[PDB]
Amino acid sequence: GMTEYKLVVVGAGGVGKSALTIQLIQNHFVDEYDPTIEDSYRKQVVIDGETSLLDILDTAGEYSAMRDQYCRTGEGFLLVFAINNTKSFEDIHHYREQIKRVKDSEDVPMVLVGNKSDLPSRTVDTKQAQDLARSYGIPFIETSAKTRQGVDDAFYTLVREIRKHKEK
Ligand SMILES: Nc1nc2c(ncn2[C@@H]2O[C@H](COP(=O)(O)OP(=O)(O)O)[C@@H](O)[C@H]2O)c(=O)[nH]1
Ligand SMILES: *SCCCNC(=O)c1cnn(-c2ccc(OC)cc2)c1C(F)(F)F
Ligand SMILES: [Mg+2]
Repeated sequence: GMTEYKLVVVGAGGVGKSALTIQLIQNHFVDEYDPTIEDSYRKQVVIDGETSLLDILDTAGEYSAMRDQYCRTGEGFLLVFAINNTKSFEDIHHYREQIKRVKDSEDVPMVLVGNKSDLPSRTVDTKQAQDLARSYGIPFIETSAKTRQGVDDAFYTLVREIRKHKEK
């Protein structure tokens, strides 16, 4: 059989939300994608042997109508920052707090994603990010949309978090 999952990719503009999404759906790094495009994209993958239809909202900086739909009904959220942009890391909590204010339950599947791991000019270190993730009770995954490192882990881990929540 199959299962469908509604995922929402959030975070500051310029962190690589579109690049991560396009790696997952098209299997390559697209380095120029209009920063203002906010849209949903469907992709079928196989996760732990199960056909999984992912319905992914890639959010822009600006806020489209779909955004409220997917905030309301979204089953899991990728909180994305870039490891070379401290401001994007500091923005994470605003997004997490808003998701929590919208939802009824406090147990909302989320993964913290630190993107652009290929760049040498790091300003947020993995210890800082793991400490934030631990304070939220969620996984931290380091990614490079450019090389694909960690990208599949980030999305598949989020699906696994959703599955755990659905079992309750
Ligand atoms: N080096 C590197 N550049 C990236 C990575 N992900 C995104 N970019 C670049 O970062 C900028 C913003 O990416 P984009 O996908 O448009 O971010 P969004 O605004 O979060 O959707 C673009 O210039 C991308 O080429 C990455 O993992 N590594
Ligand atoms: S699914 C819920 C998320 C959708 N996006 C927002 O709600 C949003 C848009 N802008 N912000 C935001 C950014 C920075 C800030 O302080 C510097 C406050 C708000 C958000 C929010 F973070 F609230 F989610
Ligand atoms: Mg984008």
